[PDB]
Amino acid sequence: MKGIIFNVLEDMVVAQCGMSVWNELLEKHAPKDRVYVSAKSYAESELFSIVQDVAQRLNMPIQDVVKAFGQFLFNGLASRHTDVVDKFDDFTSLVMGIHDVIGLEVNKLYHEPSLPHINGQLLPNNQIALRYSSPRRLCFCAEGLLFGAAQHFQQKIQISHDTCMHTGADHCMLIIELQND
Ligand code: HEM
Repeated sequence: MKGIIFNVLEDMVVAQCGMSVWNELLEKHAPKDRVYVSAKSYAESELFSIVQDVAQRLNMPIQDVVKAFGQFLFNGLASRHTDVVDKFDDFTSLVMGIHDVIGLEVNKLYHEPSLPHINGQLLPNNQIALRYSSPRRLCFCAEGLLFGAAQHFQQKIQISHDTCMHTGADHCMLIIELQND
């Protein structure tokens, strides 16, 4: 438990460095007294430092770790909001439906303010254009999630994240393409 985001990640660390390290950087950073749930607040702001700590332990760049957590995050989630997934018959529908159906669905589950700005579209050459913009700059995760989704549905895609606010552009551009286009 403890934050759905931190929950899936907690498990991932239990597999890599183990629960012992998870508690070491957590108790050092996050509170040992305060306990959250897979439905309570989940300030990602703290995550960044967490994915960095563990990254220092795996001796991997923070960008490669966060990316991974994104993939894992889609997996475990498909278990939580599974009913919400069984609404989409394919990877594509999910990409053009993200904020729309999934977001809408989330709102029904809980109040919540507003989800990041996400816009998807379909292309003729079996491609899907996805636009992701958020001040959290968690874009790296975005890719991880998308890549994971496809895999779940036995699909092999490629995401070209050329435009990235990291530069200062209007937003992030994630071009997707289906294998054997
Ligand atoms: C491939 C599909 C999905 C994509 C591409 C996606 C992408 C993202 C991204 C990148 C963020 C914003 C992080 C940020 O701006 O800091 C996010 C947050 C979130 N997503 Fe998804 N998501 C997907 C599916 C879902 C699913 C499985 C659920 C619904 C059950 C969901 C639940 C959430 C929640 C609750 C947050 C946290 C919001 C917050 O803490 O501010 N997403 N997602």
